[PDB]
Amino acid sequence: TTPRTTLITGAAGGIGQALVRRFLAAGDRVLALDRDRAALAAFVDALGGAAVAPVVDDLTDAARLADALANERVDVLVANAGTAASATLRATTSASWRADLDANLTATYVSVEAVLAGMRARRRGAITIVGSVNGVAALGHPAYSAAKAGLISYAKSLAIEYGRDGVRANVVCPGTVKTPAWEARVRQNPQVFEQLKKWYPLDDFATPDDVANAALFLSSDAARAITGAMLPVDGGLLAGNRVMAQELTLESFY
Amino acid sequence: TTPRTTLITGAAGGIGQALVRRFLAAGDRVLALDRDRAALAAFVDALGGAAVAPVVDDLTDAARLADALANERVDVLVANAGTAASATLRATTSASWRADLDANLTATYVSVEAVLAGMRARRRGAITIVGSVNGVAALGHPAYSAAKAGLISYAKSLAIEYGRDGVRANVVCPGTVKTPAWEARVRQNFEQLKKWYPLDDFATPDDVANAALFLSSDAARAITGAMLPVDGGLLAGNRVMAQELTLESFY
Ligand code: NA
Repeated sequence: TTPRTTLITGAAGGIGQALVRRFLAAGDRVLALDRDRAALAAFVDALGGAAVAPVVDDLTDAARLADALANERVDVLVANAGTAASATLRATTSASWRADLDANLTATYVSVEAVLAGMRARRRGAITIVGSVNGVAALGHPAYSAAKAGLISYAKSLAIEYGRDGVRANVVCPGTVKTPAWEARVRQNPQVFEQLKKWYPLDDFATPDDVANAALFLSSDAARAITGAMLPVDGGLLAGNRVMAQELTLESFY
Repeated sequence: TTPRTTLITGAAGGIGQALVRRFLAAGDRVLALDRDRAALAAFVDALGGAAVAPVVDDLTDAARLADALANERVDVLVANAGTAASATLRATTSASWRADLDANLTATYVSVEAVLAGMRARRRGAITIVGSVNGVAALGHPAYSAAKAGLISYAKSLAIEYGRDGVRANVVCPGTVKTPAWEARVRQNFEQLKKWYPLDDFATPDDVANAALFLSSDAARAITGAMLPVDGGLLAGNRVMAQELTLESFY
């Protein structure tokens, strides 16, 4: 008789806002978590009085977060916080390597640990991690990629250990999605997006809404038998390489 | 304005019937294809006048099936036909090996080729293949498993070649499924199988159908070439071995 409660991290970012809007549309109470207080408050204002409550937290302390959530009973975690730092190993430092691991892998561990006890107590929980195709194939951003590969491992570890408690854990792996994370690259090469279309079999990129739709599905009773899964939402990117296939077959693929 | 048309193969089996019911519930006109005419007749009768039409076909002839579909505009194919013959390589013969390849891999090729040209001409199609966890990990039924691994490859080949035509191709991989036949077998005595599954329960036919429906929908319009396990966590690892390696209980 009360709304399902969903905690969504990185809520003020491009995919995060789409996640919040989609789960709100599905009838959830959404706890929108972001480290950026001003950006989060503005998004909450824009939502117009929805069933949303902001949480300002940087995902470095699970016990602090759990205490902040003491009046809530979180049924679903969408673990979406985490951005890439260095784009190549050449550009990577030990510090930026460690920082990408903390922000993209350990932040998710912290998010899970803040809500997992209640899920297990109620024998009901869905953990839906937003990963990346970079966690599966070498495409750049190497510390980020290693962290996102670790998230796939972590989802599977969660799945086998807590499935007996009715908790499911899955990873959605987006390809290129148009978010503010691309602003610097678009300013450097304004044709980056059109040059990228050739790699994608669907000749277009997933949108933030497309990612949110997959997260909603995996978080729902329509996926109650799905756990430990990696679902790419990537316009077909991980299936292969249609640009190389065209060169290999001398037939038109794109 | 007219209903989306979905072709579902192996429609009279446990998973196939759940697929037909789920897609009918979603508003589709469903073409229910099965080799067993009497089973199709019984199923159509049980559906009670829904937007369903039977197709009796054994998936050995793509042209024959395409012509049977000449007055249809199939938008979605759920390729579900195919069962396993031999349980082990010891039990397998060259003939049973080839028969499993034809029934579980080429039958899907035939099903796709019967509808793909129209999907391309209309720039709209979703191909949703029902595979198996056996196509990903070695669990027995070896020719079946090789065929099901081939289906994952075939979906990826479809995805990269026909994405430009607005056609998507994906694979749902079930583990053990609680079909009516399975329930009847279990009622004869199988609880030793639950230990392998993290969710401590098996997928139902409707669970598989829900995944097929999602992948066939606009909510998955950016998903192609994907393998989605509907397996209660079976492919994630091995919680029985994990218990022995960690000396802690996992179930
Ligand atoms: Na292939």
